[PDB]
Amino acid sequence: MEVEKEFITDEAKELLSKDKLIQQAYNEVKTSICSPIWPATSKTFTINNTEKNCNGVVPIKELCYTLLEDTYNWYREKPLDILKLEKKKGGPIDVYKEFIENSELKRVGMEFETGNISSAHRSMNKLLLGLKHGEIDLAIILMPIKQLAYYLTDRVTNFEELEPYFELTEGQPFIFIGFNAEAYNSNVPLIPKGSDGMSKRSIKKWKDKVEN
Amino acid sequence: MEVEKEFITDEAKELLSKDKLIQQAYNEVKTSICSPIWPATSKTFTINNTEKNCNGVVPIKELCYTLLEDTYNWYREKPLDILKLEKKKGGPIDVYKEFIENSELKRVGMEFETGNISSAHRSMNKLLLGLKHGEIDLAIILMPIKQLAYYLTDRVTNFEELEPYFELTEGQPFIFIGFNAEAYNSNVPLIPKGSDGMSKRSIKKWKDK
DNA sequence: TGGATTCA
DNA sequence: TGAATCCA
Repeated sequence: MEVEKEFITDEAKELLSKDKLIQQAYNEVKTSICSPIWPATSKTFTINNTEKNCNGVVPIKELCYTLLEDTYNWYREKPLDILKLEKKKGGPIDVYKEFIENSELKRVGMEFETGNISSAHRSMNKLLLGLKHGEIDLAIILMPIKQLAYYLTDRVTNFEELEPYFELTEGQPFIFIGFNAEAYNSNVPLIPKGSDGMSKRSIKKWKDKVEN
Repeated sequence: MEVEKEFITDEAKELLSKDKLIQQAYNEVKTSICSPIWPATSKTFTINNTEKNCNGVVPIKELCYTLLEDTYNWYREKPLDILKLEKKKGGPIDVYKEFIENSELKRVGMEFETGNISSAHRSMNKLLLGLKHGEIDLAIILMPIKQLAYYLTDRVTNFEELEPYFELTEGQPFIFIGFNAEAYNSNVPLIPKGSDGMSKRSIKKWKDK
């Protein structure tokens, strides 16, 4: 996969240049979203473009999150965590990385949007409140760009659709990343739809192919 | 209907105290959300409380917007307006009031939330972007409070659910209003569910002016 | 399109 | 409470 669009607030540009551990976290997110390949035996990501909305997107999110957790030591909130935390402000931020950059504890929060545009507004606001409350020091949102979203689940959020609203994050360190497949064609399998599309074992096998 | 909860940003408080026409627009919204009665023969609003999620809420919004346009001259975006005004912003602000004052044109925009909490976040951000772009000078959001929402459509946005996020509006003139029924009991019919569980005719009859 | 409803 | 289907 490739990162074809990206927006970084001035505050995040500043933070990234002066904070090595925050920059490292950002680089790990970039590596995790660019790592996906398809088919699993390929070295690039080709999306099946047979017809509109023919592929699922959650499996890609699952792969991205597992890579961050298993390979880069990020923490992904588990169902048991979500159950005990979400009572007042909704579920917690999907995944994050934490580190003591001595004198203080810092955290980078990230969310991969696989829902509709309204859910993306909620995700951006969840991250913004986290920044305002000092719970995270940098927020990152990942989304497929429009060209790719055309072949993903109906009504899924795409980079360009949330873009008019990126300015609501000015003043805070926020980064939006838009990804795309390296190729489009009908000679590859469809990414399974439903959240159950790929089991917890298929994701592991795929991750294994991605890493070696 | 009654207003039981309300949050007004410091900037909105300031604006309301110094701008009479903006204060008037705000008073019209409050009057319009307090106007609803139920059943149509009562002077009060009693919501049927016999079963969780048993009533619709869209009809209340329909009534509220109609009162603002009809009685107070607000403008509510029509299907044809929405059809031509959408690119990457996601549809115009539901209703607004415009007026000339002190060498500048001012507008107040409002949205009544009848969708799920994610849609309320989108609505708040729509309004915030309008404020930031200078297209409106005051934003207002109406929502039923949690007690009432229990008896309205499953998953509808309620005041307390969005409240933790009101602070994302500080620095901008924004107002959030939480409304409630005056009474709860079984001796009233259910409010129909859906964009038209209650016809345009019925809403016309269901006035209270 | 959005609103609603029901199944997973 | 997200996903997919269906109609006011």
